[PDB]
Amino acid sequence: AESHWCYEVQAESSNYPCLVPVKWGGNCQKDRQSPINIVTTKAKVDKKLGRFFFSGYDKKQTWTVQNNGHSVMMLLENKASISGGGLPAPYQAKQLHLHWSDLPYKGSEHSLDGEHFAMEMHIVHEKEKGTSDPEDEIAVLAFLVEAGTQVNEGFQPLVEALSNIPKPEMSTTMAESSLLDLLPKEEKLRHYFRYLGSLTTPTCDEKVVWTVFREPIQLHREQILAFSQKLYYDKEQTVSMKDNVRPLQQLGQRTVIKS
Ligand SMILES: NCc1ccc(S(N)(=O)=O)cc1
Ligand SMILES: [Zn+2]
Repeated sequence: AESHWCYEVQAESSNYPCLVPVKWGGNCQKDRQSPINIVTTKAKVDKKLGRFFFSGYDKKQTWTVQNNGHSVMMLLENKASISGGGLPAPYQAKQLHLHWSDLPYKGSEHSLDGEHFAMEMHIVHEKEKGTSDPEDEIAVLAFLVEAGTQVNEGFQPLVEALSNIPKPEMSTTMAESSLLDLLPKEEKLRHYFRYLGSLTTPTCDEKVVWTVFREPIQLHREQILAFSQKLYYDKEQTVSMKDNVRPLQQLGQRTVIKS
């Protein structure tokens, strides 16, 4: 640890030294890492990957959202959970965050068939374990965001909040909203890809069961741009928050499956 981890854009846009992704520590240099490219036609169908059950996702709340220095993060505080989805247990929702750029063809961490989307939203959940840490301790739901001209009304509480948390360690309260307001129609979430991997920031622990849904969220270009326009990596506000994306990792001998 000669300096704090950063994204490539941070090193490029500031003179202050920081560790770019290819130099990250902890478990980041191991071999079941994320994100990956998914060749959709090569992922095998597994019949056991059934529909998800969301609990607490329809409920209107006033979520707390904060700039943690490398993303914007809603604190979910177990107020929601998931089961199904071919998962081994229910998982409790901890936080929701995003990764983005300011060009429509980049911003996502994963790629489908070599295409990056304009953003990627991660909902982070924790395993309800039994008595017998594991490979699937964390379930992250990943949604790709496609830029367009459709105004997503569901996103507007989040987008309006961004103005209030431009600097790291700032928090605010969003207007009344549900998690489903942020997602595609539930019927469209039957198609997803599944693999085992890591967290995409240090320490990059290899304890994540990944789900990447095929159906993108549609967001207006300018709702996407609001992220890089309103947020900063630093209190000095010298580097607009964008390209908070880990580069693609090698699948190696792992297998990707789909519903
Ligand atoms: N702060 C721990 C943490 C949680 C979630 C991720 S991610 N990008 O979903 O893989 C990374 C780090
Ligand atoms: Zn993430």
